[PDB]
Amino acid sequence: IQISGKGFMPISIIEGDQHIKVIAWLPGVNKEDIILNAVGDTLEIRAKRSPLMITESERIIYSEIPEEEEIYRTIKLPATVKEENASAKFENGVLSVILPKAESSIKKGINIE
Amino acid sequence: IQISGKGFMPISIIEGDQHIKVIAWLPGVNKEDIILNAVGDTLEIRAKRSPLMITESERIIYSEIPEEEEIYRTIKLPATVKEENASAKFENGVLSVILPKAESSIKKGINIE
Amino acid sequence: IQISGKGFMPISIIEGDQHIKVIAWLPGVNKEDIILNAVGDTLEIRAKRSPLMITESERIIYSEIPEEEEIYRTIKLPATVKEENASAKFENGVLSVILPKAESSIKKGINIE
Amino acid sequence: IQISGKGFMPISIIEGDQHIKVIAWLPGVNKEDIILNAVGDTLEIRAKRSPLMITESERIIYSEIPEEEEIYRTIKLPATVKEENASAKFENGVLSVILPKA
Amino acid sequence: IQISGKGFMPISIIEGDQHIKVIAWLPGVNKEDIILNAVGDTLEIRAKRSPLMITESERIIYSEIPEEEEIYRTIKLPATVKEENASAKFENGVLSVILPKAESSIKKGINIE
Amino acid sequence: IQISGKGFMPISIIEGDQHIKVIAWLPGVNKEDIILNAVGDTLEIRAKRSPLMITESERIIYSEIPEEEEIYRTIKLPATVKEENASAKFENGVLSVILPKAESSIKKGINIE
Repeated sequence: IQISGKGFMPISIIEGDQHIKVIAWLPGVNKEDIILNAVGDTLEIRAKRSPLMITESERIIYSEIPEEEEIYRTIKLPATVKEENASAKFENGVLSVILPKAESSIKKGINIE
Repeated sequence: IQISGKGFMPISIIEGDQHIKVIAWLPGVNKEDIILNAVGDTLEIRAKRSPLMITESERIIYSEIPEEEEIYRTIKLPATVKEENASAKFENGVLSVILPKAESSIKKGINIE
Repeated sequence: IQISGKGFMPISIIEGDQHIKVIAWLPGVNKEDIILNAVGDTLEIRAKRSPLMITESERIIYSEIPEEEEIYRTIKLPATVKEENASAKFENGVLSVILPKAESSIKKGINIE
Repeated sequence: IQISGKGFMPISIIEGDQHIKVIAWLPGVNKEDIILNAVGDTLEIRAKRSPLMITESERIIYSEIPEEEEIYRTIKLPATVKEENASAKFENGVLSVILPKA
Repeated sequence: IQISGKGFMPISIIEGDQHIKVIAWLPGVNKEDIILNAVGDTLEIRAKRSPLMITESERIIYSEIPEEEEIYRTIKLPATVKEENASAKFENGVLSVILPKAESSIKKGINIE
Repeated sequence: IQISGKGFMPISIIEGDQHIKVIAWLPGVNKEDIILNAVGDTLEIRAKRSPLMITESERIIYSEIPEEEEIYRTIKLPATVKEENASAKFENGVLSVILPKAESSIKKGINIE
């Protein structure tokens, strides 16, 4: 597999026998500012959060949180997933996207003596 | 100032003339599993998120997200704030706490004599 | 991608999400002296040039124009494309081919609002 | 002879006993977007290839072809030619020009 | 080829003219705790050994045997095999897998002229 | 291309427009001790030469020739070859095998506008 993008964005890939549950923390991002796309065995994520606005009377004295907004990731899945039958959920800034496996190896397996 | 605690939890301190706005990303943490306590000129927040549950049929293959649950911080504010008149907002795993500065903490402008 | 072609290659690869396009210059080559072959995600091109000759009566000052009696290209496309839906156009010594993406690279991603 | 201009435009000057046939590959340029001028013993070829414009949905991922539009040359012929009795041919982006010697 | 998994599990790949015999040591593993899944030109083994049970009076003073239970591998076969017509044997903690080669994988003989 | 094997066995690949004549010095190898097998776009030849026997009165004092007998080379040709129409020649310890290219001989044709 290969990951590509820009911006701090940890992701967790949970493979299954019928899907590949993927988790990714996206705090501060609205529900609509997420353009999610996918096809075959590759995932295309798009996201963006508004900048840290401050009033003229306010002032930033110490902040370790990044500031860049445009952030995305492009993962190349090993097998194909049914994008048409896929779903996703975004709660508490946590994007949980399900990728049902497509014409995957049936992995029927072999009988062992 | 001095920050102390455990885990991963970036925080941004936005000082103001009448209040101290603070931002902290708490993704995957339930709104109820957040203990907000403070008094005088010190802040302490304790948060915890449920473990990444996976079905027995599932299996993790690649996850960069940390796993430790119990995480908190202990910020030592420079001046005094009005905790009784404070507020907090937890949206998209983004805790926005407002700490109005105390009346005695504001710069007593005696002007020229 | 990887491309080896002995003939001069002033070539382009114009990726279109609805359908991929490709533009290269073969001035002086006839429409019949071109063999277009494509399948899956690979392109095979075979053309000619007929190198210039100098008459004994003529006193050719020089010949800056370079050409190979037999030119060729072998491009490995990144994604699949419909060989049957491909459309070749050879005008002004320029072969402008449009190889639609396999299934028009329509893709499919969740909205999550 | 002397060649002067801009861009990439190989030219082949085929001299003869009664004419000076010249060849020049001009792919992508239209037959009308070629201003051919000549007089005495000097040549001037002014051309321009349309830009590699793409639709808003399209995108360029790999193209070694140049991008400049306006291109021309200025060949100083050795002897005099009959510009009034000159002609040219533009087929397959190949501008085949003939100049009967004076 | 590439092998990937976790734990201790030596494997030996025995190529043949009509099959790809593979050997694998799974000591201490029951016959039922082995899900052997093969399709096309790949292999996977889902194994797990029970924990070393000890009586309350017993104590472990020296053991070089690993402790982790979850163990598996992912072998990438060079050619394709007929998994539907494949077999395997597991005797004395030795997994003997029989992988008949596919019709397209068999190499044709050439007589030396 | 990719060469793989064991021992010392220089090989020279002579590609052609209709075949890929290959040369390989196999001194001391009998004509019968040559296993020629190929299919698609790959070649494998297993050769072996008996050890230099010596009489009890003889003695080896200096020999830079290797000793291992089983030697072979598995080459992955860049294109497909018609193994059914292959030929081989072994003269002066030089195995010359002419393999007619299958893809090159078959060729392809598509309409262009």
